[PDB]
Amino acid sequence: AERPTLPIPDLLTTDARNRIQLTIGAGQSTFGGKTATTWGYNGNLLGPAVKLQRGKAVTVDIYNQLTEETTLHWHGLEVPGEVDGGPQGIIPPGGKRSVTLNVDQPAATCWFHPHQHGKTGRQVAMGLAGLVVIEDDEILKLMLPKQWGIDDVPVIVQDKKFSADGQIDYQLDVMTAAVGWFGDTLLTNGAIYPQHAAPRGWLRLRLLNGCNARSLNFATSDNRPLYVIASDGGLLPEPVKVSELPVLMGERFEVLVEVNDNKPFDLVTLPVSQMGMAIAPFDKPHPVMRIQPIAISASGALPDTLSSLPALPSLEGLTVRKLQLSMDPMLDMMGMQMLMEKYGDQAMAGMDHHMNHGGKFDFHHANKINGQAFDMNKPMFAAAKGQYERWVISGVGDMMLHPFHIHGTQFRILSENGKPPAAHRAGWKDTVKVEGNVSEVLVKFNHDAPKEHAYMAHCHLLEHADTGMMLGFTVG
Ligand SMILES: [Cu+2]
Ligand SMILES: [Cu+2]
Ligand SMILES: [Cu+2]
Ligand SMILES: [Cu+2]
Ligand SMILES: [O-]
Repeated sequence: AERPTLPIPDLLTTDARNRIQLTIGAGQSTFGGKTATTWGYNGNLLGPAVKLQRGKAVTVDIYNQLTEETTLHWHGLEVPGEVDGGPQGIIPPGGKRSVTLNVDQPAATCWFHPHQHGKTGRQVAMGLAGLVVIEDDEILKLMLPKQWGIDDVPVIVQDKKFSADGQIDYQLDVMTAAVGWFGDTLLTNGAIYPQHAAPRGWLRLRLLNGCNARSLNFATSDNRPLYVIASDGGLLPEPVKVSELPVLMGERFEVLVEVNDNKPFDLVTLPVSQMGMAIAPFDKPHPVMRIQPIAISASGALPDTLSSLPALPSLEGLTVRKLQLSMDPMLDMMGMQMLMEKYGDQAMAGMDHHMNHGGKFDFHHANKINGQAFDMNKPMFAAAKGQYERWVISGVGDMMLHPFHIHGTQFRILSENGKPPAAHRAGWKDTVKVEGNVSEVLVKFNHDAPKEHAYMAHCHLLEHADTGMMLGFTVG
């Protein structure tokens, strides 16, 4: 059998009333010939790409046709807390919520997904994620590849595992609370190892790591380079040529790759040094999708310059906030034990050389920031509006991977886990690596968030956030 074609999310724009309609619902999908109940936006699985324009307002009508509560968060969008869709943004089952997004940030690929309190991992694992394509005047002048689904394609990469009956096998338990939910099956826009037919010249890939817990590292099967043009929050100042591209959970990068006649190649993910993530088939390079060259010329350019990246300011005088991430030692030890018992030494490949005691020892609140498991009723602090702050985020005390994400902003990384950031990570980011060390970011919030609709800051290893590694904060 031939490989399925890469599914392409519909690129959705507003109607005459200026509205975009999103319906959240359950249906069936097929994986390896076996049906599974899945959830999607405007469909059975995953979701559309919502197209937004800087300086224009759109209204999104969100219909929850699930039988449980959910929320819809716009990861990477700089919007007020009231429309941010964090855990306080509840949409009742069978209900509708509408939000107006006043887009005011540069062109970027953002995304959206649920933020249901303590259930975000499950709801994403079930299928809910969509994309946001923000454009502005600046990006269109660059004449990058721009034909959606032809030479400009989104690539949402996710793992799942399935039970013998074919259903998605999700659990939030002591093991996954420590190391995350991960699986053995890799999906690319929902499909297993699809092919994408691309014209000769430049191919633009908008890469999203949509895994709950698995970090990825993209490369090509024949070692042709990737030219990074954009990060979470938009364009880099100029392209950055890489041979491999690590992507943390929830991160986006846009890359250009050359397509030449008669030479198909795969986009692959390389084994990572993260606990549990190098179990077969992920102990070796793993194909993500096959690029099939078409002998028709592609019109897109890779310009020498993309955008202007403003200078980092002086750091003296700016508020410094400490965010200490932590995991309960016993539940970290127990989750790791369970992982080692199940998979053996392979669960640490590539790394460096039973009774009820009550609610105090519950793994559901074992993960914390500044000694507190997330309390939705108590924002931990009030950040300044329109002022640069230096946020210092520490994972000293455990060796788990914490891609730390801050709502309401695109920031600049000053130190990523104890080193200056790589060039392609030095632009606009909404995620920073924290793993047994300390990161520092320079952040500014341009919009208000009240106690009732607070911004979140949390680990994007979703099972950590669901078991307490999140805080709320207000702005204004
Ligand atoms: Cu997110
Ligand atoms: Cu977010
Ligand atoms: Cu974490
Ligand atoms: Cu979030
Ligand atoms: O998030």
